[PDB]
Amino acid sequence: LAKDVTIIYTNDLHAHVEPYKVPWIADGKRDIGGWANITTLVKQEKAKNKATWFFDAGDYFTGPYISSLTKGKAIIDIMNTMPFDAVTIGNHEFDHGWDNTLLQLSQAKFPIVQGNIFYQNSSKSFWDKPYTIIEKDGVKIGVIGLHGVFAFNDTVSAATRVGIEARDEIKWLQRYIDELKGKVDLTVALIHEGVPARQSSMGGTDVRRALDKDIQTASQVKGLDILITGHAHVGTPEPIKVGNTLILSTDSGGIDVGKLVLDYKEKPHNFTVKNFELKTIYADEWKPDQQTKQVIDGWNKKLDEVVQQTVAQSPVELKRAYGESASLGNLAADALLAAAGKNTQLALTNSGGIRNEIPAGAITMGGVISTFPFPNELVTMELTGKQLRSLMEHGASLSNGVLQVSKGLEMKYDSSKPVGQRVITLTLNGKPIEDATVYHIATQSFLADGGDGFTAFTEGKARNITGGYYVYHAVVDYFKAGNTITDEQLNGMRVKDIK
Ligand SMILES: O=c1ccn([C@@H]2O[C@H](CO)[C@@H](O)[C@H]2O)c(=O)[nH]1
Ligand SMILES: [Cl-]
Ligand SMILES: [Fe+3]
Ligand SMILES: [Mn+2]
Repeated sequence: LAKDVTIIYTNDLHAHVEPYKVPWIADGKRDIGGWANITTLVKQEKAKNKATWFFDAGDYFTGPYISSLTKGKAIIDIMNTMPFDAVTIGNHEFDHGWDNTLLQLSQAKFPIVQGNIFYQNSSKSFWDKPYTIIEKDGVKIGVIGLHGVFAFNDTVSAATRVGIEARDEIKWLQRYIDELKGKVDLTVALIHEGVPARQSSMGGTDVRRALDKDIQTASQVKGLDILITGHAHVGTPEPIKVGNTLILSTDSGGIDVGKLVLDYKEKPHNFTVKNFELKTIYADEWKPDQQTKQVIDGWNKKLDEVVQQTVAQSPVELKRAYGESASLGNLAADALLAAAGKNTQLALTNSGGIRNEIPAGAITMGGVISTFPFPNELVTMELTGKQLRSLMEHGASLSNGVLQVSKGLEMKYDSSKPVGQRVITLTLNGKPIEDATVYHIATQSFLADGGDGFTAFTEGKARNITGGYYVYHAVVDYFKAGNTITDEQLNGMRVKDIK
């Protein structure tokens, strides 16, 4: 009666539907990922072994323009061609508003689980299905979907979650564990939680990211067999054992896919790990599933006319960094400053909002959208020097990366100092920022409402928001207005760790 039970999982796929280059993998010279390749991988596993499940821990939206320009519709369409047994809902599924979340995810032909997001001051749940039971070859797996409260408040834009909220994930996890006890062979939780992923062209040396939250979660509940996590984009080359729970994750974007083979016996109810592999997907090692590819191709054809348009050019690949300035952040802040105009003195934008490199050569509308994919609207406001400095300290804490800043603003911090005391110098046009002085600043609506823990933005006065005018429009308009990429945008270390 002993049975091979196989769990295959992804997380944080982020709309990377086609194979793509990653600067820190084979020096950006080898295609990785591709959802059509992942489909072949899973179909082949499911053909070999009946008791095979495919799960995803959220954040399949947001990234390459195919997601943003369709508000995620194309992503659900493509996912409908893939053999998912269950997924949960990550923060990025909310990027186009929670009404859009309901609208698009209603179209999914695979099960979606989410049991701890509620209407505020209500017992009513946001999603209809907190968990579900998926049985294959006499083996029943109960799968629970949850979002960390901290991560929900930290990374869902304020404007897209008005009137909804995540609630104590630990309380709901134990409740659902207890509700499933005696009804299933194995209990799995898909939990979207923790610190946000680093957004960087440099990979792992650019701000440490770990899975401490998930270890905490596992150690706070009893009776959970597997915790699949997403949100931090930190893969687990071996399962992390906490008590009797295995914690599993991937590096995100379809770079790798996890595969856990268990030996299971229902009679003496026991599972033991038989084999685990976190497999790097190299496009040239896989035949893409033709149906998945066809749906992707049909969507690209629809979008081509809009995205193909040339908006600029760059002599070099434009890069991003999470702990310091990089060219894409310098350009985005300069574009925001340019678009705000008038008396604006400086612009700030978040490192986590910059999602891809822009390759060298002709820059197209699609490339700009893939890099700056958020409906985050231009906001101008007045902040004191003291408030600006508090924002800089929050950035230097590296919990959510540093702010990227406009030309003229320079910030130096020391990451070896205690959080709260890391800013060394902060100057605008060579003069120190002064506590009581009032500065005219530009940013966007995600930061303006306190996104990423940047709370002092919410104290800004004389606030003005431009509806429908996003970071990517500002960037496009920057090149339309005559401006080009400058050497100081390319090499200027406006924000720098002097550790
Ligand atoms: O509207 C949004 C929502 C999220 N994010 C970014 O996405 C990261 C999570 O992947 C967050 O830390 C934040 O920087 C934005 O930039 N804008
Ligand atoms: Cl969390
Ligand atoms: Fe996330
Ligand atoms: Mn993610």
